[PDB]
Amino acid sequence: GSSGSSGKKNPCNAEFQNFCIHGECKYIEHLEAVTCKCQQEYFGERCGEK
Repeated sequence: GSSGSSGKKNPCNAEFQNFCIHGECKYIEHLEAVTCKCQQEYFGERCGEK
């Protein structure tokens, strides 16, 4: 239809806030799945270890 962003909010800071310890979080829409990017120092899924 048309635009109309109604209340924008990501699960990265709603429910999965306690997931991405140290890293950039990006909720995937096309896949409806949340992920946690780990920097060079960090690794894994949550990216808690560096």
